[PDB]
Amino acid sequence: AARRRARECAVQALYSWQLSQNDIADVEYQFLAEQDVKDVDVLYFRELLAGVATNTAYLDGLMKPYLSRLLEELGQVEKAVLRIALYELSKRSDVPYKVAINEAIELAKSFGAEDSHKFVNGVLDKAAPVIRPN
RNA sequence: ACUGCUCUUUAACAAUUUAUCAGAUCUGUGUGGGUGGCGUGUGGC
Repeated sequence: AARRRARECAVQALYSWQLSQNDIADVEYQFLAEQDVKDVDVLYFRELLAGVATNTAYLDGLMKPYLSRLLEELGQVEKAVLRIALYELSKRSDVPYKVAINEAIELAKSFGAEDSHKFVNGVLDKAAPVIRPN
């Protein structure tokens, strides 16, 4: 509940920067000093903000075609949760396929449009050939 | 050291009972506008 609830708090900073176009350092400083968030472990916050590496844009380019909803109309909350759900095993692979998938779908279940997690899980079929440690 | 192991492919609708044949006017800035109340005292006649 310390590394688990970590991601459901850094998705906030991710979306925040995405709307603000600031630096990730700015948004992380403001998020931490904004509310004392202990559901995230500080180092896992550091890892999730390192989850703004260029490869993240890359995991947007791979799963681009087989998206049941187009890129230039997807919700920013969906953009962030998608980046995280694909990055869970881009390099980190802290937990295997099912664990990280369920993590992304549930700990971000309370942010979508009542159905978004369905289609993000459905696009996760295109996530298979890059999430190899099944 | 010893919770976590895919939930399966982005919204799921309101308007609704006679009656219809759709069926004259865009003027101002002519003109003025832009000491006193009371008390008391003093005198006078």
